Amino acid sequence: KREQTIENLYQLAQLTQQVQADRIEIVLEERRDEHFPPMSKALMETRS
DNA sequence: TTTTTTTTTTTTTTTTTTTTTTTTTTTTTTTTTTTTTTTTTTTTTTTTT
Repeated sequence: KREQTIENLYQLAQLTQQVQADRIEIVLEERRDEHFPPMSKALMETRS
């Protein structure tokens, strides 16, 4: 009588792999299109 | 006697770091109002003269 239980767990898993893909899309929107902010030639003297 | 190119003066503009002030939010704070236990007052009955 675990039919309900397991199929319902798969139904959460099925609607939630959608959430995983949604997070991946959130990344794609958030993917940088940019790099690490550069140095100012004085932070060069400071840290380098 | 003339011309060309480069190394020095100075001048202009931008970014990063570090200057101040105000507002919003959070913390300590007595007055007023509300809640509970209580010592004084009121009522009735029984017994005795």
